[PDB]
Amino acid sequence: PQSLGLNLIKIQCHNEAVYQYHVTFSPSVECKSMRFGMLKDHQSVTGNVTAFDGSILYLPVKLQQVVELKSQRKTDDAEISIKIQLTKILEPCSDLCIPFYNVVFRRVMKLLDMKLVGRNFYDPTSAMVLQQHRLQIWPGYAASIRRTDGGLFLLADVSHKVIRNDSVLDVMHAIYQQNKEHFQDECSKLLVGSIVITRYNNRTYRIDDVDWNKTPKDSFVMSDGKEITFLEYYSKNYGITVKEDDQPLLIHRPSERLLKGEILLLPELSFMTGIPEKMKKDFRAMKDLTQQINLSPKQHHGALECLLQRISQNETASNELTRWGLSLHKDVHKIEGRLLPMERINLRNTSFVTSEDLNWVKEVTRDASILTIPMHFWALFYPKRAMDQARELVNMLEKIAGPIGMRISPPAWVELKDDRIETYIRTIQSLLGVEGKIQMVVCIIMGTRDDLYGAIKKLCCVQSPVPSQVINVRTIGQPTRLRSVAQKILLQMNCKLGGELWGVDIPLKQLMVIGMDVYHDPGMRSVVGFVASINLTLTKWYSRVVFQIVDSLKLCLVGSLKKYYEVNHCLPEKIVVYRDGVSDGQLKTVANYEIPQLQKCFEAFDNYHPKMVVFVVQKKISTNLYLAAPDHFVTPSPGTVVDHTITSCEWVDFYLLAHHVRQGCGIPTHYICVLNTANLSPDHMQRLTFKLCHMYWNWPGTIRVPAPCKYAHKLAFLSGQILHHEPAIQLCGNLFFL
RNA sequence: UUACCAUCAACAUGGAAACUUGGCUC
RNA sequence: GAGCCAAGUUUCCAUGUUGAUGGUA
Ligand SMILES: [Mn+2]
Repeated sequence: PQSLGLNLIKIQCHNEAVYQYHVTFSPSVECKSMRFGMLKDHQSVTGNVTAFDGSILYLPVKLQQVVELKSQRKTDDAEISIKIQLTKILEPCSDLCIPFYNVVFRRVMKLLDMKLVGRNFYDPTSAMVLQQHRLQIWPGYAASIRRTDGGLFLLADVSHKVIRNDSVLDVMHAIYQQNKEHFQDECSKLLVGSIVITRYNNRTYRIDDVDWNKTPKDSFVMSDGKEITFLEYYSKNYGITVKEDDQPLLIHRPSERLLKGEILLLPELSFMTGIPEKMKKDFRAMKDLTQQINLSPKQHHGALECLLQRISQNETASNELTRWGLSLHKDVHKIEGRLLPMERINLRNTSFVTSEDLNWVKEVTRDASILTIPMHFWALFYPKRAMDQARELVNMLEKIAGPIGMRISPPAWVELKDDRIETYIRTIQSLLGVEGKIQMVVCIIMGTRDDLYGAIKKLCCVQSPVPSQVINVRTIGQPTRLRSVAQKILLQMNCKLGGELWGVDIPLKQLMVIGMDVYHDPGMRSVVGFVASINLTLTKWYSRVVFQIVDSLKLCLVGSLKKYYEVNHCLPEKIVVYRDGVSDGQLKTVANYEIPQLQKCFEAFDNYHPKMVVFVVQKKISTNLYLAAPDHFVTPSPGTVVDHTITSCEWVDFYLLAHHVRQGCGIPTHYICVLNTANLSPDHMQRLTFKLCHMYWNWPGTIRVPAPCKYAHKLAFLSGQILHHEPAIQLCGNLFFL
């Protein structure tokens, strides 16, 4: 196993006797802080300890059903009436009590002089300020109380908040200091697209438009029905005095249709959130940023321990915790994971087991691949700017062709007179028109060019179906960084040409491993990519996408079963399904609706009635793991499984760290088995997941997700932004999308 | 677009609970 | 009074994607 530390962060044991009230303010105050001040002033009637969210409140004592209080606003001496209802009891301290738990612990963070930014709390006393880009990088913790199989935990990981130490108003002031002619247009271009955050209610808004005619001295109407000015609004509610009465106003017109009336924002107390573009190019600034932000497991655990010491040091936060019956542990939680054995990577004439690094970038380019096709009559499309460089590749391509036992002829020498996209398209079309037996088509470009990749995959997956390869000069012009890159280039070449690269021994007989990916960037239509194994060694993968109603994946399953029929000759046995991640709260929509809708598609086939295991694969995980080495906390070894205590209560799931981590702490991947009709054991199912983590052929090593999952992700990525079309059926038997 | 991995920044979606609004039904 | 549906607000979150900067081959 692995004696890791941390896992889900320390146990936070709680208490009972909560009561849920809905405080109505007449007139309604729109400020959380001043409403909290009124309900702390009224502690004679509402009791010593209150948990207030802004509109919904929690007390440890049962009041009466209707409570009317006469409070005074601390700004204009406005006599307002507080209307305390009595809604819920919340006796058993179930999942219903979790938002109240997060409310009291968020105030526990708040009165430690930690600012609330986004969903997290950050410490300004730990300031790391860069005056070169006038910003502060000040750290904090992303705290949230959750419930898992081990019980009630508080998850907090080290989040660093990039606060530009200059308001949005100060940003336009600085721009006006720089440019005083076209200040408005460039300020609008900078602000639109990246958000601002209002710090009086920590709320983030996208700058849809900026109104320079609108002024805070002008008056607007609330949703309640009162005509008030912005100086008056902020002064009576939030207590903010507007310094400069000539600001613009930021409008955040929301998405779809009151809801979509408008939202108006003041630049004075809204701040920028993003990394400056001047900071990105600066090598020393980014060196400081990624030396102080990618914390080691030692530094991450030390920051969490410093948070624990700060909480135990301040008497007010601890007093709040015990007066609400909460308690934080002395240190973080300690359980043990499990290290899976390394899997033997198989080639033609030999196979090798792997060491702790789980990388085979040098163990591959000594032995021949299991099936490489006789690569002949291929072409190389290059421009003259990479001329000599490109010639070198061809030479070392032969110097790699021998080691991996793959026969390569001198290709076509095709020139690209210009780097235009349609020039590439027409020269590949001319090459395919002249000779119809061209196997592979490879182009070379300058810089990250997404539209060239789009049209190359357009032509080589839709119009004229041929395997293709795209090469960039950002890396290929490096002398010492060339051999290990050309190795992976030739491996991808053999992969997309239909030749089977390295395999892993799959211990399950006659299975159809399926991965799907629902790609929806907004714009473009949502597309489900679908990759299904059609062999016993799982080396060739059938592919198909659909365009969406998401339950109707149409003929994907029956086409996969038809090609498995045509290849394996009337012996289908098993189906293993790997779906993309969905919010918890979309697991039932996946579980009890979509799967016993696609399981009825098997009736189209002649009385099959198969087995089926459906996963939900969740990748972005804010839970961190550190190995508790006898000196300190180090990076966990690849192949680590946490199948308990940090997983969901309702379902069967596990977290797998299946990759080499050199920077910071790794992200384990969450796999939730929503269907297990084939009666897979957890050990066999996660070993199959790790086996497919080995199976990804575009990286000579293991990855965090299974190979069909990343195959479907690349395929749906293609059909979303790179194709906008179903791929041609000729290439669907190959891994053309790598 | 040779890849993989970290960490920041950001959007969209969904769940749950209160309140409000509008509809049907005892 | 009372059950259900739809939408919005406020709290809590959850997941996916995007861009960026690094590390390594
Ligand atoms: Mn995906």
